[PDB]
Amino acid sequence: SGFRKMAFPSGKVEGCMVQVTCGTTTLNGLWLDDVVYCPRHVICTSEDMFNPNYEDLLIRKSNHNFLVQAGNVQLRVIGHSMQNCVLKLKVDTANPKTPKYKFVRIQPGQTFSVLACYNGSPSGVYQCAMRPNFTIKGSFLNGSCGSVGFNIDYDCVSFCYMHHMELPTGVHVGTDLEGNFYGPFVDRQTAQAAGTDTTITVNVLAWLYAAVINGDRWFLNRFTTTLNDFNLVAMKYNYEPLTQDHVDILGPLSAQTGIAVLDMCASLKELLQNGMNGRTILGSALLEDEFTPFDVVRQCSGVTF
Amino acid sequence: SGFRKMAFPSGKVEGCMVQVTCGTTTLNGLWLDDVVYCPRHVICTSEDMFNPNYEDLLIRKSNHNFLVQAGNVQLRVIGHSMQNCVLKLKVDTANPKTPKYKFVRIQPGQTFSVLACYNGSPSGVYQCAMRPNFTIKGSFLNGSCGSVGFNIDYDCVSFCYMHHMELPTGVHVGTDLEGNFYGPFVDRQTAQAAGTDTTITVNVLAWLYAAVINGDRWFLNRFTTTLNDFNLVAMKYNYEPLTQDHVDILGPLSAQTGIAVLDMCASLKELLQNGMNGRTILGSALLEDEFTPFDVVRQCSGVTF
Ligand SMILES: *C(=N)[C@H](C[C@@H]1CCNC1=O)NC(=O)[C@@H]1[C@@H]2[C@H](CN1C(=O)[C@@H](NC(=O)C(F)(F)F)C(C)(C)C)C2(C)C
Ligand SMILES: *C(=N)[C@H](C[C@@H]1CCNC1=O)NC(=O)[C@@H]1[C@@H]2[C@H](CN1C(=O)[C@@H](NC(=O)C(F)(F)F)C(C)(C)C)C2(C)C
Repeated sequence: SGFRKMAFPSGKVEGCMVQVTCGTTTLNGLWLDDVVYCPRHVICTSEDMFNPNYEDLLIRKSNHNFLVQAGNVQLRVIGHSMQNCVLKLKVDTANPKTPKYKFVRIQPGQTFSVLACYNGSPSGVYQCAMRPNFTIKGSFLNGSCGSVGFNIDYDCVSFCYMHHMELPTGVHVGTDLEGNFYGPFVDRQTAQAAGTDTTITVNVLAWLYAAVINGDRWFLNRFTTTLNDFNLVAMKYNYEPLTQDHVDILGPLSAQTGIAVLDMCASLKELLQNGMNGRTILGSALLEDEFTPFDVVRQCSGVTF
Repeated sequence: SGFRKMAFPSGKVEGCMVQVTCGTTTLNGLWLDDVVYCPRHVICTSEDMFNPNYEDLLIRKSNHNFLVQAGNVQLRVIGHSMQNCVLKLKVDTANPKTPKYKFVRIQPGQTFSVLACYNGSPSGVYQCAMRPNFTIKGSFLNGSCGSVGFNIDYDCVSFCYMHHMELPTGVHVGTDLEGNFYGPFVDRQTAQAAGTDTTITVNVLAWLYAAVINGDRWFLNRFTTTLNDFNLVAMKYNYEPLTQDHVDILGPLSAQTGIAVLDMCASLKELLQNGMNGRTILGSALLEDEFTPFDVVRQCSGVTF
């Protein structure tokens, strides 16, 4: 028992982090087989970053302009290219610690772990959600770019995020590992704002099931609701609509606890309309929306990697 | 910017986890150089655990009764002994992934990361505090015993916790790596309860400094207070007394932000007496007490390992 925000073990990703320096700009890179992936703005000077022409900046660079360090070892760059907002540096050494991996593009509402790095070295690991407005609520400082987000499935690391920028509101934006941004953002230092965020309803419901599994049951009420009537209420409180697909992914938790999904929706509806009256759920006074249904099942059943 | 509950990168500890099986009981072990450390109740059957005589149970065991698996490799046990509540199994192979390490005993209020494991394999990592009542608010299931807690300082892993039991209230208790329990607990399945917990005042203050650093400043008031007058108020709200030692460890944050420690205490005192009026600090509606001053400085300055 107990329920914690839990990150994936980071070791498989730690063995892939390197430092990439171009000129005086140093950022983090991801070394998989004989390729280093990193954010393209490693080739920018401070003055270049307001309206960079990355293609032009890259034309002026040769392989040897990129200093790649893996621990105390310099990796020799033997090729380079740009794919959207990522640079790919081919090196003459394959990473012996490369895990089984794939590159995925995740959807809003899905969670992942971030290994925050500086100078190619890990600082810490935490769990995040891709928000419905395509931001993440991270913790990143200057030099963190190239830090990656990932999930693990048994032995396979699915990389889904590479960090690029911070928005004025303290939230973070980045790309998939093919260098395509999540959301309507561009890697230049110009005025950019995220759209209004919304609460990830299916994840709140998952967390209420986690609460039931841990014996925190006070919020269960005696009612049911229709999916339509629930969604009318959720809409007013800036909750995402609950779809049948969401209902289906809640199926395992619903079967395990014997609480129908639409019955949990009735209990959530009451929490939204009436509040919590100074009570907590799993120790929180606010409803939590950064656990997916899969996260809850994994944590409550002890799934390992 | 941004502030998250952050765990240490777990890879150094992942490379030390193994599975230990004795009879039909399987738990996790920590393999450092040529020694595996694990909880002694691996030698218990289900019936033994209500009033085990561990010395007697261990007399009947030979080296070969302990099956140690590191991945797909069986490690040959060549010696065994018991030190308080930990077994030490000498193996004929040194762990090639052993990090630089030490065993420490931490104090209440200090934080650490937990790598939760089952069958010798990692499930996830999260950050915890040793509570003032010597419990931790973890997430652990049957089979998690032998999972460890740790801090990292540059290249050195300080192991401070090994998991043994869950109390009826959903909280967790365990030992240091010399097998001595934190708190007045014993490893037998009998009625045991933790004392009343208390809020870790110096950590709340650290987190309010984190909030200021991130621009969440609304709670700063115009007043100061004496240490004595603060502690009278804290006492009523079940906050630990703030000592001069605590004031001193808050020094770096105080110097960085230019807010005197006793001035932050005046602001905390107002929050305790008046509440938060539906406002949040760093997104939380409750005051957070599981960041130490060192955690805040590390996260806000980008310290790496
Ligand atoms: C790379 N390490 C940093 C990481 C940022 C810095 C503070 N926290 C982070 O996560 N990335 C940048 O500095 C990028 C980089 C130039 C400007 N920039 C920004 O993050 C800026 N943001 C924006 O311009 C905005 F709002 F549009 F997103 C900054 C104002 C410095 C936070 C490039 C090329 C975009
Ligand atoms: C080892 N893997 C488990 C971990 C527990 C099980 C559920 N969550 C956990 O963290 N350890 C145990 O099962 C230990 C083990 C026998 C009994 N036990 C307990 O944790 C029990 N608790 C207590 O007896 C209490 F309250 F005294 F702490 C249990 C009731 C099963 C949770 C031994 C030898 C103590």
